[PDB]
Order: sequence, then C-alpha cells, then structure tokens
Amino acid sequence: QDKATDLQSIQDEISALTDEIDGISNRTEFNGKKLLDGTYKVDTATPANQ
Amino acid sequence: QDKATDLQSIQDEISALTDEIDGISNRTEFNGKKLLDGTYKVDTATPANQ
Repeated sequence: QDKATDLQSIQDEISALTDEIDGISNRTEFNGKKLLDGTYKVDTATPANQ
Repeated sequence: QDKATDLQSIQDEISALTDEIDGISNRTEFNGKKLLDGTYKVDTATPANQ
C-alpha cells in the first residue's frame, strides 16, 4: 500500500472523515442547542463547570 | 427547554399571569369594595390596623 503518497491520498480521505466528526460534533443541534461538543463534559477538575 | 429566549417567552407568559393575579387582587369588588388587597390583613405588627 506504499508509494507513500498513495498513503497521502488515504490520509487526505481520513482527514476529511475527521473533519466530518468535527462537523457532527459541532452541528448536532436539538432546537438549536449543541450537545456533543464539550459544553456537557462529565466531570472536569473543576466540578463547578459540569 | 433552552435557547434561553425560549425561556424569555415563557417568562413573558408567566409575568402576564402574575399581572393577572395583581388584576384579580385589585379589581375584585363586592358593591365596589376591594377585598383581596392588603386592606384586610390578618395581623400586622400594629394590631390597631387590622
């Protein structure tokens, strides 16, 4: 699976997919409200910001 | 139930209802005589003004 740029191509594809994960994590909204992003972290070192 | 202005709307509704409680407490009259308002308090710190 070499040429190494024939991995660059795969890399490009994968990077596009990770961009889509960023997309979904950002654009997911119920009545305008973003959910998946870090707004709703489980438990930080400061539990006052859960 | 967020957007927070989609709570502002609810707030507006509730504030209208509280205005209606003020209404009823003021406009309630038997032969012109207001009853519900503080005219007829139970017992103040001055019982001379019950």
